[PDB]
Amino acid sequence: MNIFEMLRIDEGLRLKIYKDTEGYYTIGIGHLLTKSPSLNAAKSELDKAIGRNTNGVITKDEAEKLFNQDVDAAVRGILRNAKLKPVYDSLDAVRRAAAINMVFQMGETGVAGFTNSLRMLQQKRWDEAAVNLAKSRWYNQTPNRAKRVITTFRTGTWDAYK
Ligand SMILES: [Ar]
Ligand SMILES: [Ar]
Ligand SMILES: [Ar]
Ligand SMILES: [Cl-]
Ligand SMILES: [Cl-]
Repeated sequence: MNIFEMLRIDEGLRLKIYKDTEGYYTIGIGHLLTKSPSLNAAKSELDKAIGRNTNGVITKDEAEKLFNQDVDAAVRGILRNAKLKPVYDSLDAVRRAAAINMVFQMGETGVAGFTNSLRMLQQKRWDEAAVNLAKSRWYNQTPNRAKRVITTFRTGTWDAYK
């Protein structure tokens, strides 16, 4: 298992514009297109993203390409964030994939706000971090996914995904 297969499991794959768990227009493997309620706006950002008139539908390859760019951007965002980088650098490989997943889902900014959990992670206090991480809107809104990521930080193994 790896970051890609993990996020492919948490996100699914949809080839037509859809709304995500928050009601926002998305496509592919969790590629958010826009926070705007306008379908046209969403279709416009899609065409710009792909480089053609897609009419709201893309192929599997195009979806995978967007996903690769998104995973890459997520990692780079972590490495550029002064609050996240040190945490991430202290982690083992499995736990780093858990940190990437969160950032992918909620943004760098979002993640940078779990101050207390970040410090527990940095300190390798797994169980405590896990309890703190669950005290969040993130966990109350998407609890099955949050539990998989949390267990991943807790144990350092992929069992939640097997
Ligand atoms: Ar992190
Ligand atoms: Ar994180
Ligand atoms: Ar975190
Ligand atoms: Cl893009
Ligand atoms: Cl969920």
